[PDB]
Amino acid sequence: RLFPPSADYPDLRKHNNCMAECLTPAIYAKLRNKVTPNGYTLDQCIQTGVDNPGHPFIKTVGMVAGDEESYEVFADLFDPVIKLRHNGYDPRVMKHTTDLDASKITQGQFDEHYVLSSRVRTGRSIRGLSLPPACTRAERREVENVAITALEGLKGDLAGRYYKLSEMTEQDQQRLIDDHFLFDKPVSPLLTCAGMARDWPDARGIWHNYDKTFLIWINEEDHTRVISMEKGGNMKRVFERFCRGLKEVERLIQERGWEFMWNERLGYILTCPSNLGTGLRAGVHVRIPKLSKDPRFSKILENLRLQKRGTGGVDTAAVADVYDISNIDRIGRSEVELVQIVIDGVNYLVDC
Ligand SMILES: Nc1ncnc2c1ncn2[C@@H]1O[C@H](COP(=O)(O)OP(=O)(O)O)[C@@H](O)[C@H]1O
Repeated sequence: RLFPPSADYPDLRKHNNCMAECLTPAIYAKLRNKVTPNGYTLDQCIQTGVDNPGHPFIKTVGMVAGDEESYEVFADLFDPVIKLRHNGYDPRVMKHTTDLDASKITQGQFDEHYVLSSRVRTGRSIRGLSLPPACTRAERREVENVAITALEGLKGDLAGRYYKLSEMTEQDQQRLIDDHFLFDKPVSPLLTCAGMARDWPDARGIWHNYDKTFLIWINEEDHTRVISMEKGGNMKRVFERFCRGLKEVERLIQERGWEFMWNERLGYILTCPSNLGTGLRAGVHVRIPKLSKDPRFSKILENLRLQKRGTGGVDTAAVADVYDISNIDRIGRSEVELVQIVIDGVNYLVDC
C-alpha cells in the first residue's frame, strides 16, 4: 500500500456499531497490510461499519468476513467484536457446543390467540469457497451447484424444487416476499456496502418443499440459510423438522466431499459475526398490543436475551402491533438451549 497504515485510519466519530467501538489505531496499523489467501483485506471487512454509522431498528456489527480465513487473519478485530456482540463469549478462551437433538424440546406449543407464526433459521457455509462479500461470479455459481445437487437427495415431506431468481417473474418474487417465504432484494446499505448485492440475482434462488415449511435460501446473505416455519405456534414440531432437515442436508453435502465452515471456537462460520456459533434465530410473530406500548419493554427484552424486529423483518417497522420476537444470542449456547430460551422467553411475553 502507498501510504503509512495510519494515513488510512477511518473516521468513526458518531458510529454506533461493534466494529467502531473495538477498532484502535494499533489494531488498524497491525492489520491494514495483512491479506487472506484469496486476497480479502481489512478495509473490505470493515467497509460496511465505516459507511453505516447506525441503523434505524437494531445494533449492527459493522464488519463481515470475506472467507473462512478472515476470522483467523483479522482475529485481533473479530475477537473483541465477537465478545461485544455476543454478551461476553470470547473465542480466544471459550469453545462452542453444537446440539441439534430435537427430542430435548419435549413441550413446545404457544397460545395461538397472540402468536401468529413460528420460524427457526440458521446458515451454513461451504468450505473452500469465498463468502458473499468476496465471492466471484464463478464461486457463487459453484455454491449454487453444490447446494442444488445435494437438495435433490431430500425425500418425503422434505422433497422440494429449486427456483432460480433469474427465472422467477417479479410477480412470483413479490408474492413469496409478502408471504414471508423469500428474501427481499438486497437494497439495505449494510448489505450493499459489504459487497453482498454484486451480480444480483445471478446464482441466487430459493429451494422449498410443497407446504413451504422447509425452505433454503441460496447465495443471498450466506451460502445457505436453512429455514423451518409454519402458521401457528408449535415450536416443538418446527424444530424437529429443522433438526431433521438440517442433518440430512449436511449428510447429502458431505456425500460429495464438501465440508461446512466450522471450528471449535466459532462454531459454524458465516458472513456476519452476529450469526456465528449456531447461526440460529428461533422466533415468532406475536400480537402484543399492551406489552409493546409500555416504556419498560426494551429492558424486559435485553434481560430475557430477546431481540425486537418489524413484521417484515430486520429492515422494517411493526404493523398492527405484530412484533417479530426471537433469541438475541447465537454462540455460547447450543441450538437446543436457544430454542428453550425462546419457548420460555415468549411465554413471559404472552403473560406480560
Ligand atoms: N417468526 C416468523 N414468522 C414468519 N415470518 C418471519 C418470521 N421471522 C422472520 N420472518 C420473515 O423472514 C424474512 C426475513 O426477515 P429477517 O428479519 O431478515 O429474518 P432472518 O435474518 O432470520 O432471515 C421476512 O420476510 C420476515 O417477515
